[PDB]
Amino acid sequence: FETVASFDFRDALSKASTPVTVVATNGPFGLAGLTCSAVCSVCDRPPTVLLCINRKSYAAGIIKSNGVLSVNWLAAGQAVISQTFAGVGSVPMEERFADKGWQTIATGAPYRMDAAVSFDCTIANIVDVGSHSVIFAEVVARNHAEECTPLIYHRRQYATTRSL
Amino acid sequence: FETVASFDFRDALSKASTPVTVVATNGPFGLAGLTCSAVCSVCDRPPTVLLCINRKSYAAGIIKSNGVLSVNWLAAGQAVISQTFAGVGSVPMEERFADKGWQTIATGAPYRMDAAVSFDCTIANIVDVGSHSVIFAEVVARNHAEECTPLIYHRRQYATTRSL
Ligand SMILES: Cc1cc2nc3c(=O)[nH]c(=O)nc-3n(C[C@H](O)[C@@H](O)[C@@H](O)COP(=O)(O)OP(=O)(O)OC[C@H]3O[C@@H](n4cnc5c(N)ncnc54)[C@H](O)[C@@H]3O)c2cc1C
Ligand SMILES: Cc1cc2nc3c(=O)[nH]c(=O)nc-3n(C[C@H](O)[C@H](O)[C@H](O)COP(=O)(O)OP(=O)(O)OC[C@@H]3O[C@H](n4cnc5c(N)ncnc54)[C@H](O)[C@@H]3O)c2cc1C
Ligand SMILES: NC(=O)c1ccc[n+]([C@@H]2O[C@H](COP(=O)([O-])OP(=O)(O)OC[C@H]3O[C@@H](n4cnc5c(N)ncnc54)[C@H](O)[C@@H]3O)[C@@H](O)[C@@H]2O)c1
Ligand SMILES: NC(=O)c1ccc[n+]([C@H]2O[C@H](COP(=O)([O-])OP(=O)(O)OC[C@H]3O[C@@H](n4cnc5c(N)ncnc54)[C@H](O)[C@@H]3O)[C@@H](O)C2O)c1
Repeated sequence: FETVASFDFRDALSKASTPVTVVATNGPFGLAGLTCSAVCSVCDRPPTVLLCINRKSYAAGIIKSNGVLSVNWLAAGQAVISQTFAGVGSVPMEERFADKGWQTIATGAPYRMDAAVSFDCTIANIVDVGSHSVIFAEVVARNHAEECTPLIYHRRQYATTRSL
Repeated sequence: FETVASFDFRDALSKASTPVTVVATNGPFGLAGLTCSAVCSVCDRPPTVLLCINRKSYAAGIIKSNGVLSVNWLAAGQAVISQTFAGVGSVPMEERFADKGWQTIATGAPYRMDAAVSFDCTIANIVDVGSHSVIFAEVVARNHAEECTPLIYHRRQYATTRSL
């Protein structure tokens, strides 16, 4: 079989819906983070998530060298955080974390305490596939947030959820 | 660092949102499918997605031996399909594909033609983590899909999107 055109793969996926997260890290290689929707739960023992991130991202090599990361699922009111971490405004990495709502829990990675969900993690496995590194991380702590109406991304813009 | 309790991990994840897909297959080993939310896009060259499925399931066994599969991102009106393929109502595996919206495209896997996105795929690699196989699949065809607001899962209920 021949694979579909890269153009067709991306266009088709624009019609899917995803949550929006920020993946962040800190440690001796410095502070970095980026907006990521290619994230999912893998297994619950040991508890493990994965995230796929373009090796061309400035955050990629810093995350992999720090060895720890957080995954922060954003709430519907947090689209400006998603924009910041996607490179809009070109905010310097460190500056992205200036707001007091970013703290640490266990690893030293920045955790967004009012995200719908925030997992603090250590990297367990990295598999490089095409342009991206698929990073498997084990979850060592989490936040305890009240508001969790989701920020969603769909056909190239933000959305949230509705009943039905 | 100690990893969080399994119960605590599933708990937090209920507060995150996901898309809802059906993963299906057919071939020399038979017809099978199940509902899968742990799916994501990996890279666009070669166009590759991944999905995480428990190795204990009837469907996992057949998918892996057929070597081909489709991933079908469901639309907002299709919660009944998601329920069927999660085992709600105990519909026998092979009776699950009655509906005519299921057609063949390239590999012989059944593709849901009215799904928001339907990818027909060949398995490229499998990474085992805990109880799950993370299956990497290369996309060799797609449904050229009519417009569709997607099915989302959040807080143990189905939902769809709206605007901010
Ligand atoms: C909804 C959504 C979902 C997304 N999902 C994903 C995904 O799952 N995976 C993925 O890989 N991408 C994803 N992206 C893309 C991603 O967020 C970013 O890589 C992309 O947005 C590009 O980032 P950037 O413009 O910050 O460029 P980058 O070049 O990666 O980073 C720029 C930043 O690095 C910093 N920096 C760069 N160079 C230097 C230097 N020489 N010295 C000091 N600091 C420097 C700076 O402080 C600057 O602001 C997603 C984007 C959106 C909007
Ligand atoms: C919205 C939604 C999203 C879903 N997403 C996924 C997904 O991304 N991936 C996926 O694999 N399933 C997913 N499921 C589950 C899937 O659809 C089926 O429901 C699967 O065949 C479960 O059927 P069953 O519960 O009757 O298990 P069974 O009929 O009993 O099959 C065997 C059982 O699974 C077992 N088992 C279940 N969970 C674990 C575990 N975490 N570790 C070890 N053993 C386990 C046991 O080993 C036991 O024998 C999802 C379901 C819904 C409703
Ligand atoms: N990615 C998955 O394997 C997944 C996702 C949702 C539900 N299921 C399944 O749920 C069952 C029972 O009900 P429930 O309480 O989990 O619905 P639930 O929505 O209440 O459980 C919460 C969350 O756990 C996450 N997850 C990651 N690995 C998981 C795992 N091994 N088991 C359960 N969740 C996992 C999911 O994203 C899910 O939404 C199953 O027998 C089953 O196979 C599995
Ligand atoms: N997985 C990723 O790397 C990923 C995911 C989303 C967006 N992006 C990127 O998205 C931008 C805008 O995204 P968009 O949805 O608005 O429009 P888009 O038409 O460029 O992409 C549409 C969808 O295709 C998928 N996708 C796009 N590029 C991919 C890649 N290189 N590898 C794997 N999947 C990919 C994603 O699911 C994305 O949402 C960028 O400038 C950018 O680098 C990358």
